[PDB]
Amino acid sequence: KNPISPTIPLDRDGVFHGFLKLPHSSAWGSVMIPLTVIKNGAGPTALLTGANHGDEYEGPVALHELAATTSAEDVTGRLIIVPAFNYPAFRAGSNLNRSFPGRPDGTVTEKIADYFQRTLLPMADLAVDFHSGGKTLDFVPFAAAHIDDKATQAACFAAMKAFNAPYSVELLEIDSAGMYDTAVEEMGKVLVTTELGGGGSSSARSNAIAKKGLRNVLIHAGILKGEMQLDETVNLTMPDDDCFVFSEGDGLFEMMIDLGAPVAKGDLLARVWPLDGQPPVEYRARRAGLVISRHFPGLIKSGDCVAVVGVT
Repeated sequence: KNPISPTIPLDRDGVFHGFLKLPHSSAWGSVMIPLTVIKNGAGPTALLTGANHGDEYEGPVALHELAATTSAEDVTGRLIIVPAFNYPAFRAGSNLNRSFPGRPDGTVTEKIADYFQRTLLPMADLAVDFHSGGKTLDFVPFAAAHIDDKATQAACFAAMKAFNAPYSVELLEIDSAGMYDTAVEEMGKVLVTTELGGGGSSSARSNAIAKKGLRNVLIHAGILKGEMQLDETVNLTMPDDDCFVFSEGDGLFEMMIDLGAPVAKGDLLARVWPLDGQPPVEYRARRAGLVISRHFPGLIKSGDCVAVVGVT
């Protein structure tokens, strides 16, 4: 019933670069989601999606590289690579993430979600969903697993530990309704998500974390050939709303602590300087742990998250 058709085969051996197309129609147009499929021999299937927003780049870079530099002989199984997952542009730098599960006779965004929900996701054994902070937030580079209700948690935790980013976060929040990550979690699939930076930029460190983590997870999954890279990692949890500090006003934003630095309950996280003589507003940690996220831009607004602290 769903009118989305790939310009390539999903089922044949080789390297294939194409699109998902729905004419949305004197057709006056179509939307095209770029995708690469690499299948060879026998094995599981990885569904890799780059970014839900246009200001995240670690994901899009790693997936562009993987899609361009991986041959069929390297794969045992199948990779479905969607470097850009941000409606409507579907290009890095340029609402689909609340339209799940969607419907075949619906919005353009619900037709796309219905395709991922009822065609792509069921045939996937592993999902890797790259995020990054975007323009507003900057994170320490971490991979995250969702342990739930189910028994797949040991499989997700294992995929995250294979990723082996410098930080490993355990989230037992099941994400809000309509999101893609919620669809994977609630289908019981193995899902690893990331936050590999932010600020609308990507360094060679964070790019390298993404490429290594991608290869590790695909090798661990038995899809890619090779030897894994394992470095140190710090395991973190966000168990309480006391991990989050929100700004109550606007001003010039002065962060006082290192991203990644230790912080005790009561320490000063940031100052907000008023732009109309008065002293600055102070924002202090409500729990001890590590600063894992911070407001990135120089100005901050009421309601913005000042910083996030991860425990142990």
